[PDB]
Amino acid sequence: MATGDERFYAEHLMPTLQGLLDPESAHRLAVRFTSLGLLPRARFQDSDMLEVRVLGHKFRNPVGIAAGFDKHGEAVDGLYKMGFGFVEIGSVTPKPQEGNPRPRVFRLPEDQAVINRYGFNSHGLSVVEHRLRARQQKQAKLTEDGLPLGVNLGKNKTSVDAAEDYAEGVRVLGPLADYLVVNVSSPNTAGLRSLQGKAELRRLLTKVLQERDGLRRVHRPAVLVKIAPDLTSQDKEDIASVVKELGIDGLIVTNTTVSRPAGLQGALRSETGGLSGKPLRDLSTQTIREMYALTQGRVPIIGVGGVSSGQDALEKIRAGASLVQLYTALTFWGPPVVGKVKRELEALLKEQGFGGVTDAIGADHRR
Ligand SMILES: Cc1cc2nc3c(=O)[nH]c(=O)nc-3n(C[C@H](O)[C@H](O)[C@H](O)COP(=O)(O)O)c2cc1C
Ligand SMILES: CC(C)=CCC/C(C)=C/CC/C(C)=C/Cc1c(O)c2ccccc2oc1=O
Ligand SMILES: O=C(O)c1cc(=O)[nH]c(=O)[nH]1
Repeated sequence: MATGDERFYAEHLMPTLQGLLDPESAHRLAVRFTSLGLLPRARFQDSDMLEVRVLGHKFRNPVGIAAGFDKHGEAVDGLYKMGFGFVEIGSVTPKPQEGNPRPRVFRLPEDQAVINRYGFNSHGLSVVEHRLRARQQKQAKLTEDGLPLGVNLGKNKTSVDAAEDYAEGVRVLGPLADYLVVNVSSPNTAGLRSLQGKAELRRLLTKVLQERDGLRRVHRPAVLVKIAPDLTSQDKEDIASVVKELGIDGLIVTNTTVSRPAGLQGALRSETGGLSGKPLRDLSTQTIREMYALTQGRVPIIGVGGVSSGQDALEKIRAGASLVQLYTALTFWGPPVVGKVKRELEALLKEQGFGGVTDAIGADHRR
């Protein structure tokens, strides 16, 4: 019966509507429909096995919506209604900006992948601040109930001082967030990924952390850094070193890839931008695995990239992720994928002898 509307969405509704609508229009409609609560509430009730305690919070389940789906904080409540254990909004830039010219998003259905080059289209900090303020106390209760909120920060295209952009984000949205993400891994703003370099990252994160530490206790979020899947071994070593040196609270692993893996079939494979979905999956999992080992398992990781099944989620958890996110799978399978991942993950945890998600975190490293 759950499998179910899964089949209807996956085999008929989503393919048909994707046939009618370009991906950007489709995404806007999805955000709209989700924000209005037009989707029926998720039948799957989260078992205690799926609960995770990390980043100073309880997470009712470990499956979140990745940044980029709700860039401007318009659909947070509808996303919880869809069954996500946590919601991340953004990336948000300090000033509003339009992003790159169209077209800028492409489906690769034969690869179960997407390529995007949005370039941080953002309503800006002020608009998002007011949107989150309008439901701040509702979010306080949701968080207390095991449904935390993350806010992902970006920087403006024309900004001279990257660190000041991130600092402003901490000041404006830090007080409304359970965790903040310093997104230094978008492939679609020139020079951004260079902020992952050791010296630049250290300077940037020192400032971010100083700003965060200046917030009142009740409004003091955890700070995570979101990294690329395309880093050298040296880059990864350096990130791990800075993270430990500064006491960064966690990592989001990974953003989209600028690589184009051998075997892509989609007609649009050579479009510029970040690739997401299935071709990113194991590249992301391996990056999680490496970051977990480099941080001695002491630094919480949110694993993201190509998750569309319980198996995909559990592989990332066993590689070292405390939580996972998805986006691209939602675009192909629709809302039922959320319950699907959770049900399959629970079943696999039981089959592999885990008491719950927490027991599985980093399990591959202890074999
Ligand atoms: C259309 C689109 C827009 C995105 N926008 C953002 C963003 O603004 N900030 C960010 O940190 N990641 C962004 N991402 C990356 C996702 O958060 C995620 O890291 C990546 O897509 C891998 O997950 P997936 O394979 O489940 O989509 C975006 C991805 C897509 C497909
Ligand atoms: C939240 C969700 C996936 C569906 C909500 C309800 C609804 C009526 C969706 C209708 C149409 C549709 C084409 C959604 C898929 C979709 C994309 O194809 C898409 C492609 C690239 C990047 C982001 C995208 O966002 C989407 O939601
Ligand atoms: O806005 C975008 O282009 C974007 C940002 C980001 O962090 N990742 C991505 O794939 N796209």
